[PDB]
Amino acid sequence: TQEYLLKEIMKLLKEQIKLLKEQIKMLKELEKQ
Amino acid sequence: TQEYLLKEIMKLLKEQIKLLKEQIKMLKELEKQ
Amino acid sequence: TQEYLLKEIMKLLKEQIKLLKEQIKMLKELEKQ
Amino acid sequence: TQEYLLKEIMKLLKEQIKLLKEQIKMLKELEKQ
Amino acid sequence: TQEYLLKEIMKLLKEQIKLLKEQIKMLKELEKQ
Repeated sequence: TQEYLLKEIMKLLKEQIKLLKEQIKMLKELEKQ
Repeated sequence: TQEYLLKEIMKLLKEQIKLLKEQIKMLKELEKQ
Repeated sequence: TQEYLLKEIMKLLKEQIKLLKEQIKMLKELEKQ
Repeated sequence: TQEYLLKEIMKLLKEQIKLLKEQIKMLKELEKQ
Repeated sequence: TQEYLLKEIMKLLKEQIKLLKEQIKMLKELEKQ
């Protein structure tokens, strides 16, 4: 069960990484303005 | 208890993800401007 | 020890959440401008 | 080793906290402009 | 297996930190504007 949960945590962390990348992309758009 | 706590950690990560999404929404509002 | 450290981790994640909420509030201030 | 690795994870979380505080300071600088 | 997953989690956290640093770099660029 701990392995299962640690893998679930890894998925959540990956989701956060994806969101952070999206923020960066938005910041880039703001810089272009 | 360790499984229980890992599940509590997952809940917190989910909150953070929700908050990251809200940041993105706000950045999009800034970009409109 | 593991229970103790997982609870410490939960404390750090709650601090992060707090900070993310503060970031959202600052983005709303920028939006007002 | 489990204790050691959870402590390493805490160090990384603290580094994230430090960075989030830095972002907040920056947003405050943007708010002044 | 658990040690391996904790290490994989550490790699994700490091990646988040790298992204957070990129965000700060972008904010500094915005501050120059």
